[PDB]
Parts: sequence; structure tokens; C-alpha cells
Amino acid sequence: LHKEPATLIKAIDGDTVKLMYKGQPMTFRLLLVDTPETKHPKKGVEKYGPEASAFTKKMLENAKKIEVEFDKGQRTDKYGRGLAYVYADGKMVNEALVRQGLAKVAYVYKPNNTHEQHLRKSEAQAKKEKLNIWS
Repeated sequence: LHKEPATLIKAIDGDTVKLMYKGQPMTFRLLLVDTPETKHPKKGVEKYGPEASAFTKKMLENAKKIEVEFDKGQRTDKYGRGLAYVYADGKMVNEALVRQGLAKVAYVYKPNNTHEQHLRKSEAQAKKEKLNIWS
């Protein structure tokens, strides 16, 4: 896989952010993670949704460098969103959310699953520490 630079436009939710990628505005969905969301009526604001959303937002807004990393399979979903691992100063946002108990590892779709075991590892630790969603 390779990392490519991007620039923050707007964080929309815990797991969806708008970035400037190769000069174009694009919505990215973070690969392999489900955060509780603030967006959806059938739901409303679920618990830990505002927390997940502020975390992603702060981590990206305070970064020196943001990079996106596409996996081996398809790179957009049916809504036109890019499917990627997003890094803030070299730290994967998708993992950071899971490690903090602010996201679950999603239902995985091969072949987009390179960092799957890494993420499950972090999720088991957050579970062991009874953090946030696991509290």
C-alpha cells in the first residue's frame, strides 16, 4: 500500500471526513471501523457519537500532515466515498478510534482488509480496558 498526502476540508462524523485529494474535494469513509454516529434520524445522536466525532475532528485539525492509504480492493463505495486508512502525523486515525473504545471493527470485505488483525488487536485491548463504548 502507499500513503498519499491530503488536506482537511471538514470532519463530518466519527468515521466520515471531507479531504482535498489530488486537488479535488472528496468524502472519505474510514476503512474497517464503525463509530456511533451523530448522523441519522433512525438513530438520532447515538451514545459516544459526539465523542467519536470530536476525536476524529481534533486529531485531524491538529495534524501537521494528513495522509490517506487505499487498500487492495475497490477504492470508493456505492456512495462515491473514498475507502481508506487515514493518518495524522503518522498515526492511523482508524486504529486510534478503536484503541480508545470509540469505534468497533466493522464487517470486513475482502480484499479490503490489510490492517484487519492490527485493528482487532486494538479493539480487544480497548475491550479489556472497558473504555467508552465498552464501559
